[PDB]
Amino acid sequence: SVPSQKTYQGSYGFRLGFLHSGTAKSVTCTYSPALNKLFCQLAKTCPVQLWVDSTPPPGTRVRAMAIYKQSQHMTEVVRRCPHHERCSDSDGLAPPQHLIRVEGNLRAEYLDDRNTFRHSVVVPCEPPEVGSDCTTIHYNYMCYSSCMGGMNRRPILTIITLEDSSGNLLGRDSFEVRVCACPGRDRRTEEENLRK
Ligand SMILES: CCN(CC)C1CCN(Cc2cc(C#CCOc3ccccc3)cc(I)c2O)CC1
Ligand SMILES: [Zn+2]
Repeated sequence: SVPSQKTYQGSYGFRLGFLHSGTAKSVTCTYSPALNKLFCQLAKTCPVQLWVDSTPPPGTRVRAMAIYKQSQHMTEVVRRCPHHERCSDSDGLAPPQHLIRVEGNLRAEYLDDRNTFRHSVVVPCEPPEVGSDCTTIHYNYMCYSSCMGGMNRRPILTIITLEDSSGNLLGRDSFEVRVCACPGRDRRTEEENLRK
C-alpha cells in the first residue's frame, strides 16, 4: 500500500520550514520552495524545521518516511542500494538498509513495518530551545538518487507525520528530495526548467 501524502495541518497547525541556503556550487543542502524540493549531498546534515500554532501533548512524535513520487513506482519500498546497505557506515542506531536517518538524537527509533515493509525513523516532538520559535530535526539521506539497484534515478518524497503516542495521525507535510553531488547547480537547473 501507499502511505498518504496529503498535507494536513491538524489541530496543532503543524507544518515544516526550511532554511534559505542559496544555490552556490559549494552548498550541501538547499531547499526550493518553487519545486517543494530539497536538494542535498549524500549523508550530509539536512535541517528541517517543525512549526506549530499550539503545543501538542507530551508524547507526540515526528516520523519521516520516503516513497517514490511517480505513480508507477509508488508501491515499491524505498531502501538503500546493494552497495550502501553494506558499507558499514552505521551510527549504532540506524539499520544499514534505511535511507533516512535522524542525526544526533539518541531517542530516534527506526521501524521496519511488519505489513508494508516500509522503513521510517521517528523521534519525540520537543518544544524549541530557549530563544527559538521552532524545533529543528537534522536528517541524513544515505544514498544518491542515482544509486543503481536503489532509487535508480527515480524521484522520492519524504513524508513527515506528527503522531500521538499510539501512532495516530495529528498532522502531515511532505517534500520531494534529490540526493546529488551538486545540490546548488541542480536546484538552479530544475528551477530554470520550471520557469521555462
Ligand atoms: C507563542 C507562539 N506559539 C505559536 C504561535 C507557540 C510557541 C511555542 N510552541 C511550543 C512548541 C511545543 C512543541 C512540543 C511538544 C511536545 O512535548 C511537550 C513537552 C513538554 C510540555 C509540552 C509538550 C513543539 C513545538 I515546534 C513548539 O513550538 C507552541 C506554539
Ligand atoms: Zn546507494
